[PDB]
Amino acid sequence: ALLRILKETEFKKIKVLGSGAFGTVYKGLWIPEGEKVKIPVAIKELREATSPKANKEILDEAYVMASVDNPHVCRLLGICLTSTVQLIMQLMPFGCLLDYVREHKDNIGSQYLLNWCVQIAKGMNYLEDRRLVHRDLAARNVLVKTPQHVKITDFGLAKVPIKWMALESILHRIYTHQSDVWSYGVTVWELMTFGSKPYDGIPASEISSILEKGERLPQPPICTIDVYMIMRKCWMIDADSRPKFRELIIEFSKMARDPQRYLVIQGDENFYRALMDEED
Ligand SMILES: */C=C\C(=O)N1CC[C@@H](Oc2nc(Nc3ccc(N4CCC(N5CCN(C)CC5)CC4)cc3)c(C(N)=O)nc2CC)C1
Ligand SMILES: CN1CCC(c2ccc(-c3ccc4c(c3)C(=O)N([C@@H](C(=O)Nc3nccs3)c3cc(F)ccc3O)C4)cc2)CC1
Repeated sequence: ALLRILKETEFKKIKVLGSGAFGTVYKGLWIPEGEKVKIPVAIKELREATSPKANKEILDEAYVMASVDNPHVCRLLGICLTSTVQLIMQLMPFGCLLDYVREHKDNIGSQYLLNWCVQIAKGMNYLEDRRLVHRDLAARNVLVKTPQHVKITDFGLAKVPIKWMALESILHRIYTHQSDVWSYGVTVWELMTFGSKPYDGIPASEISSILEKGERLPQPPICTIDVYMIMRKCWMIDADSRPKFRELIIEFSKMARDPQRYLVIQGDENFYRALMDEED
């Protein structure tokens, strides 16, 4: 009952937020039949052709992605299956952290960057308890609800991010909770470099070759060595040598209580009912 099957006549698409090869994402509003409320939602219309055989496969995975309950993980709210499947989730008025961190390059402090690292690790730690592998962790897949509250989305999507995958994922298609730790390190690198592109100048056809010869992402200018060594431990060849999500929460939470020691940032020195693009 956590996944609600909506009728096509009870939600509206207003504006597209972006498109691609897996579907178009819209901004919209949801009014359940009877209830007298408006709910801002995001609607992702797929390109997958529906059918009694395919509809059963889509629905069964949509029930597990509606059963997550963590402050830093996004929950799937509803599905509409007609001649085209439409997925409905809550609208995150601030967008994704890649675009956010890139647009506020010159005004993000050490407290926000480290707190984002703790919040993302908590959401990935909960997914581990629920035995769900994300498989595509990146700064583009972290949504911002408020500047002090982020949530991870689009998990369990293997129903290609070569530069975010662990080495065992590139070579043998192995996706585990420890390969997610690798993707977490790259995501942290994105935040600490204010949205830079990883391995800039290297083709994706060479990423597997370049990692085994000993290459890693460089040390971000604002990070001390203590922050960088955590990120590098996420990129070890031996999967069981990478840190756990439990340990990452603890170590990054210790650094958040004295943020200026661990991040050198230029000019570094309740939230109830807040929006940004829910208007214009
Ligand atoms: C990270 C971006 C990205 O990859 N994509 C692909 C499609 C979209 O994916 C979404 N989007 C949303 N909702 C959403 C997207 C974008 C925004 N805006 C905010 C405002 C805009 N400006 C920033 C500041 N300037 C000054 C004025 C406004 C930047 C982008 C807002 C909401 C959602 C959702 N609500 O769940 N999900 C996805 C797919 C997971 C963008
Ligand atoms: C070719 N033949 C066709 C059918 C088979 C198939 C099986 C399952 C799916 C399926 C099911 C469910 C989802 C997804 C995909 C998915 O992409 N989903 C996201 C999500 O919707 N995001 C959003 N953005 C903005 C608005 S909705 C998502 C949202 C969320 F809130 C939490 C987690 C999550 O993964 C959910 C598709 C096709 C494959 C073989």
